[PDB]
Amino acid sequence: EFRPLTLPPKLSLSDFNEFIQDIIRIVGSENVEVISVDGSYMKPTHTHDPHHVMDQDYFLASAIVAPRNVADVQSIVGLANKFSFPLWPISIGRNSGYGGAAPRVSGSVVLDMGKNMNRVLEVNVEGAYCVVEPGVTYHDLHNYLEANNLRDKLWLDVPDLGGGSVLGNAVERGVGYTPYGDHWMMHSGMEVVLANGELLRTGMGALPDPKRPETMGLKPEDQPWSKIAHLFPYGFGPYIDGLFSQSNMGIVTKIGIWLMPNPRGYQSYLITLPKDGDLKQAVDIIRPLRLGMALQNVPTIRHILLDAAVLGDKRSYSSRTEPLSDEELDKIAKQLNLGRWNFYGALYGPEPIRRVLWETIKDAFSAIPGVKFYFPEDTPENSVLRVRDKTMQGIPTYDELKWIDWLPNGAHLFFSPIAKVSGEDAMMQYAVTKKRCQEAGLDYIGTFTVGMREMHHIVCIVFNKKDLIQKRKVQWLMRTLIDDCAANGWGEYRTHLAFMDQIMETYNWNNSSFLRFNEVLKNAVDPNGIIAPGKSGVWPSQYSHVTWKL
Amino acid sequence: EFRPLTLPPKLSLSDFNEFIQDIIRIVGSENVEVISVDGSYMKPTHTHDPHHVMDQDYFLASAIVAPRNVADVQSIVGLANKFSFPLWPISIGRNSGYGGAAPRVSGSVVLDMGKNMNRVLEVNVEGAYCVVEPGVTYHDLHNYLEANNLRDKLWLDVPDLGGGSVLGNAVERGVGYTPYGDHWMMHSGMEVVLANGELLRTGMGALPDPKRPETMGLKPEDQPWSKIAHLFPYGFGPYIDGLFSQSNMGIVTKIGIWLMPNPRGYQSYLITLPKDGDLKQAVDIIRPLRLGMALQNVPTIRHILLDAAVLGDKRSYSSRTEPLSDEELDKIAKQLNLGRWNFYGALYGPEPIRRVLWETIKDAFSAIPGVKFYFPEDTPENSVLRVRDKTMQGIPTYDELKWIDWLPNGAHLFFSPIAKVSGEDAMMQYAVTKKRCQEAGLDYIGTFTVGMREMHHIVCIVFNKKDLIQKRKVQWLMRTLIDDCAANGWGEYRTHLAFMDQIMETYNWNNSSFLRFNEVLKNAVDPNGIIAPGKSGVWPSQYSHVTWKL
Ligand SMILES: *Cc1cc2c(cc1C)nc1c(=O)[nH]c(=O)nc-1n2C[C@H](O)[C@H](O)[C@H](O)COP(=O)(O)OP(=O)(O)OC[C@H]1O[C@@H](n2cnc3c(N)ncnc32)[C@H](O)[C@@H]1O
Ligand SMILES: *Cc1cc2c(cc1C)nc1c(=O)[nH]c(=O)nc-1n2C[C@H](O)[C@H](O)[C@H](O)COP(=O)(O)OP(=O)(O)OC[C@H]1O[C@@H](n2cnc3c(N)ncnc32)[C@H](O)[C@@H]1O
Repeated sequence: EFRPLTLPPKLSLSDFNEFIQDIIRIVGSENVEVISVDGSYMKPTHTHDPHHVMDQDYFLASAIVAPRNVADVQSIVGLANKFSFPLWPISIGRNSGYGGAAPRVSGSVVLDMGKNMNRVLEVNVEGAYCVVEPGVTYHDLHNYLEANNLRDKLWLDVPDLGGGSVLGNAVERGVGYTPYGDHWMMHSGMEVVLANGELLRTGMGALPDPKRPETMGLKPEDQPWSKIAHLFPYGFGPYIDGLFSQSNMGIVTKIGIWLMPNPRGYQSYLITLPKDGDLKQAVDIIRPLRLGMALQNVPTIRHILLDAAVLGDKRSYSSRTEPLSDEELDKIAKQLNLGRWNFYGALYGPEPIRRVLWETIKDAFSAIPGVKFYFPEDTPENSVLRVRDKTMQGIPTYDELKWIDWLPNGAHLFFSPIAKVSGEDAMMQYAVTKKRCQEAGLDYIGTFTVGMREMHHIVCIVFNKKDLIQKRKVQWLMRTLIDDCAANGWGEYRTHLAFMDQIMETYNWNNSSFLRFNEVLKNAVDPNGIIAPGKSGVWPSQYSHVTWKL
Repeated sequence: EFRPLTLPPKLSLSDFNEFIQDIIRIVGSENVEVISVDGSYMKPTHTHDPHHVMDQDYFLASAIVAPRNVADVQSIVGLANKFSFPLWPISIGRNSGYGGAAPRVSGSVVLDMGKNMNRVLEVNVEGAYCVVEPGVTYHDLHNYLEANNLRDKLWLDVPDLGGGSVLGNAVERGVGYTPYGDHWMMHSGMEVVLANGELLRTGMGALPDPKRPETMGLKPEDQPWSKIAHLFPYGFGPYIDGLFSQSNMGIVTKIGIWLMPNPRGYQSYLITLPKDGDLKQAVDIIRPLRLGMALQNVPTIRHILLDAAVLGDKRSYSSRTEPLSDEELDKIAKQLNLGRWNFYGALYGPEPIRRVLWETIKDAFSAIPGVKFYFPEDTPENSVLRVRDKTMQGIPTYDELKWIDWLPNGAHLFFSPIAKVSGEDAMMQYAVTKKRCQEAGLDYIGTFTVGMREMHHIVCIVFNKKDLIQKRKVQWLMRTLIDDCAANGWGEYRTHLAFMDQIMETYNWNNSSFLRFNEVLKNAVDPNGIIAPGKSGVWPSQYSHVTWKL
């Protein structure tokens, strides 16, 4: 196809068609589309940001390309170094709240790694891990398990939805909610195509499997892995693995993730917390439970509006256009038998042990006035505890999608600072956020999710994507909240295309020593900057900062 | 001082003198010794390899230098860049059986980081962490916790001995024996002097502590960290920390290590395994128990000669020159009250739960006939268990040095493959190791240390460092094992100065794509090639491969 709306920097129309006619010859026309529509979560777009805060077409691909397999990725990489052509690798492109499939640089080719690169490559019961291609969704992998009666043996650990890419999520360093919720920390042995085109495997993945007749003549891509490949991440040497999470250093083609054995008993729970103010003592209490492992998973602390928004949109509680007052929030709490904060978690293992831990956790929380404890059976059909009772055991679900529709054209954008596991710090941070949402006309919505020693605080910004005045207010909200949080010792863990540069500029200790170091490595491996220029605000040297930053 | 024993490559004598005059001028003449002696473990040699498998003076320093503070590191680096003078950064130098403090490239300035950079910088109780400089040992920190009453609230994690660097050990990805035994994974927020001289902190170390009056005009090195610095490793962006473990990518000046809160309950134990081949069902029993937090820490499976060696030299069990037969080990077993294999563990937490786990564990090893269960109290006062009763509760000893004296002028060399947590694989690794050991005329000595999904097989080669015939036999044994294990799908996790090249040549999947990518990164951040040339087989372009490899 001949004429995209946007060409990549320094590229000509003739060169673009050669590239595209070229690419078609490899992957066949059915896997190539030139752009000359927001889509849904169940069928994501691949051209731009579906939950746009900037114009609908601010981050826009010149085309999408689905490689059939690894060779194609190498084949594509080579043409991009030929023509000097931004690539933007995705697995599924469900990164809503963070850009979705959109490419940081417009005119980039969107590499839809998920469409054909699809296979649950392994599920090893004794080693209690799996191996996975870009397109294996949580749900997918969930299904794979049931078709082979393995659900009786190995559990998944899932994010708040079913559709993300197991490995896509994992290199974004995302988070689920069983003991295996640190997703990045559960990988071992990844395969990568480099900016140069050469195929790499990490850690023990570098120790090749010994030779035998059955595997002779196999192109690298298709070779099996040695025994320890997905068991021990470290390998030998400089441990480069992290170089591929939240960076633009390779295109990940496969990853191994550790899976949890059926623990032999499971029980989830909802402790409700009556006052807004109860955040402080609640978090304080959490600290030792977490740190001494009364708290087994990533439990979460939910603001009333999140749960509520899962239950019905805003027009369903008040035809107010402005934020909900501190009093209506009490009404809605009491309406749904919920607290002003709500604590969700679970218990793993045999009856005898669950009991002791749950009693400890029951005891500790009883210090908070008005606390109430609920198992899943104690709640209405539609409850969040019921939904989460499946999440904390690795069942994929989609009920939590609705909180997006809090507003007539709901789109979410995540502002994601980290917080000490201390009440004082949590209150200070929340206060900063709440003040600011308020100035912007927005309901404050958020979870804190509980790290061992930190807390991911996900301010869930929902806005109406057809409202210009609001979008702008969202853009003023985010930018403001970044600076505020930095002026108080708080960086964010993960962001959106439009915020990557500012956020990085927040991590500027010693005159931006971290970024500089990062640029050096980036130019070294990517001589012609063709891989995802601009991710995490890391720019190859041919991308002028003045021209390309926000 | 004027005329050294070995000069670094390509450097004139004149140059060495203007160089070391400059370093004497910066650090004072008492922080510079020029070489023109083996010592022991407690006054560790800084010049060479105390457990030499090669000639004593093979791996040798030209000078040792002891920087007083961070800025001397910056000046020594600027100068080494100026002169093209390789540096060997050490922390304490107790890396015995991996080279000790010897430089890989003879002629280097050994950089004694630990002599003066020494402070326990912080101990944070609610965050449950510490920051540490290179010169803090395991003992050092332990005395810091005792003289501040902190043993009550926080526990350490120690290897077999107490002299090792907390930070040194950690960047080696070394292993200890509580739930916090994966030393490197417990790190967060590290300081590094880059090869070009610039100071860098990683993770949320890159988030600057917000300006306040008391910290104004402080040299960057002396500055506080922001609050999440040492609670969440990831920060934002590509996750670069692992580029500074088992790499030559920089000199580490500060590291945060997580500390485990007092659990509220403790108890070690020993399970004795009568037959040599009982290793097989043991590992098989440990598998599901490790993966399921009945086994919370890192327990060890010890060979009978490992404990025998702690209680008396070889000359005291046999007057034989050849290795011990099967029967004479059964003899030394029934003697000491031990098995052929011995499993050392510990339960952590409040009694109710300890109780239950321990019944599961006892009950699981009972499928092995002749099994026997001991608490520390049930054993001889000089027992290994009473030594490990301390190691698995954060208390250092020095008792385990005794096994190095299994032969006359004792020296150890570690062969450290990784195995599956399966008895089949473990037997197979054992039988492959046992075969070659006999050929070399050496007794087999070892432990498997039980990672979650992996086992570190530490083959404890002891040899007479004053026996030319046998040291050669050991070199042969080493080089053959590496190869044998590789042909069997096993790689080593860490090794000695003389075997770095071979082991890395072992990880040659897809024509050494791992090394090549590593080399690219090295030449990028270290143009002149001065930080630790040759570490892990990663050579800068100025070091010919033909000239330097082994
Ligand atoms: C809308 C929303 C989002 C959400 C959530 C709840 C709602 C209602 N709850 C989340 C939570 O539980 N935990 C979490 O980590 N994220 C949560 N989100 C956000 C989002 O839905 C999920 O994280 C989702 O998993 C992310 O989408 P996906 O997994 O599909 O990832 P992607 O869209 O394909 O791409 C993310 C980035 O990853 C990098 N990437 C992906 N593939 C490659 C390859 N192989 N090579 C190099 N880089 C790759 C890209 O940078 C990409 O943009
Ligand atoms: C003989 C012995 C050794 C031993 C052991 C039992 C016996 C009887 N059991 C161990 C175990 O339980 N677990 C373990 O990790 N090690 C065990 N050892 C081996 C060794 O003695 C110890 O691990 C020891 O703690 C290591 O020595 P040390 O801590 O003093 O480290 P180092 O000599 O200073 O240097 C180690 C390597 O790391 C790099 N390094 C060190 N500092 C820096 C800085 N600051 N910057 C960059 N790199 C650094 C160097 O490359 C050096 O080679």
